[PDB]
This record gives sequence, C-alpha cells and structure tokens, in this order.
Amino acid sequence: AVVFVNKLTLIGDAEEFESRYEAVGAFMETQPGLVRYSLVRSTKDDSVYFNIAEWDDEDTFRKALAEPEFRRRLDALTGLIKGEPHLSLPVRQGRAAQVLENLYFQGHHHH
Amino acid sequence: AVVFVNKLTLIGDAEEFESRYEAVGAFMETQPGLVRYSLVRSTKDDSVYFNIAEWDDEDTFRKALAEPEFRRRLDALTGLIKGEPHLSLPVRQGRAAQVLENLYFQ
Repeated sequence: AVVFVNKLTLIGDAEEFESRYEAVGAFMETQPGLVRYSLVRSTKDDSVYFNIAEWDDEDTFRKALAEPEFRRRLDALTGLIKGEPHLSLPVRQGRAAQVLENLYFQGHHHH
Repeated sequence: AVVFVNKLTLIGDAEEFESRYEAVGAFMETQPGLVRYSLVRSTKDDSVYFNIAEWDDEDTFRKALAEPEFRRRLDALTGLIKGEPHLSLPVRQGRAAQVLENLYFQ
C-alpha cells in the first residue's frame, strides 16, 4: 500500500472548498486501487487541511491521477487551496483489527 | 472520530527514529479510544514523515497524552524529529465503493 498525504493551505472559502472536494472524493471511490480517503481539518489552525488517501500501490495511484475527469474535479480546487503533496510509504502501522485484537486478548485471556 | 496528524521533520538518524517510534506506537495501542495509526515516510522528501492516528474522540486523545509513559516515550524522540501537530476533524471521507451500487435500485 501507498499513502498519499497532501498538506493543504486554505486560501479561499472553506465551505466552497469542502463542497468541491466532495466531487473529488466521490470520483476516487470507484477508481481502481483506492482503499479509503479522508479530508481532515486542523482544529489548531483552521487554514490547515490534510487530504489522506490509501492506495493499493503506486501504479493504481498513478493511473487514477491521470484520468481526465478526476483531474477536472481536482483542478476545480485550484484557487481555493495550495498543496504540499507527498506520496508516502507506511513504515510502522497499528492496524485497526490488531489494535482491537490486542485489547480483547488481554481482557479475555485472563493472565 | 478525530484524526491526529503530525508532520514530522527528521533531524537525526532515520533508523533510530523509527526504532524509538516503535515504543510510541506500542503504547498508543494500549490506550482507550485508539482506532488505528500509520507512520508514513514521504518519497518526495525523505526527511518528512506523517504520523496519522485515529481516535474515537478528542477526549480519549487528550487523556492518552496525559499518561507519563506516553510523555516519556515522546520525549525520547527529542533531537531525532521536529513536529507540526494538528488534531483534525474529518470533513469528508469514504472508501472503495461498488461500481454497480446504484444499479440495484434498492
């Protein structure tokens, strides 16, 4: 898996930016290789967002990025945000299933 | 849910940073409210990492950070990285959908 992380700086209207991002996320949802994505907004500095997307691999991320209609919805955000994008590799991970498993094992093993 | 994002800049040895971060990840996994976390390293600028940690709510995140053991293991990263921390609220999210989803008319 690869994890796309874009640190966004809001330079326009927050509500307009977020509604337009909706169409980007909608499109990503049936792009091959997309696992999940989240747009999150900092509570410390509300001009700071992060676009975070997990992809099966680098090749599927590459092929999705090139799709004209995806790029059209992405381009509709230019002028509302500036981006500092990072295609990134997982280095250490606490998977949800494993976090849950360690909890219920400690509680139900009765060591 | 809330998503903590820390943009980390490496200022020492990457291998030791990553080994010492193992202890931080381990302790997080024992704390009430943790959903999941990933530490990822940028392939554009390899001095950049992001810690991305998902918690049930701000409350559980704040309560975990009040643990002395958590603070001890964070303090062991001093000199290896610098942080830009952001507790963040999900604004939009989704996951892989079925291409045929709308053709059931359910």
